Amino acid sequence: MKKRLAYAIIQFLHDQLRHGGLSSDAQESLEVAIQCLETAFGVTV
Amino acid sequence: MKKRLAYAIIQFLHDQLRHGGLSSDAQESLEVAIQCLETAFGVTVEDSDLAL
Ligand SMILES: [Cl-]
Repeated sequence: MKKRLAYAIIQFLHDQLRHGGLSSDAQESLEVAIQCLETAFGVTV
Repeated sequence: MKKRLAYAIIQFLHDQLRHGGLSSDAQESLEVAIQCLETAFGVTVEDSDLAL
């Protein structure tokens, strides 16, 4: 498992929610993706 | 998010699903995360019929 790269991506995606200015529909899917990724890689932000 | 980066990210995740040594639970979560990112960022890698 490439844990550090996955963790970097998880941090980046969290930031997209807070500073990324995405659309509502993209935000809904992204929120789900982040929850799933934290389970997949065993690391949270 | 830049489309090029989104694509690279999803490709990395697909590779982790096949080679990351994740638990069964983690693999399922990863498969769903892929669906979600494809929808969120408007690019496809795995293209599952399951993606909503
Ligand atoms: Cl496959």
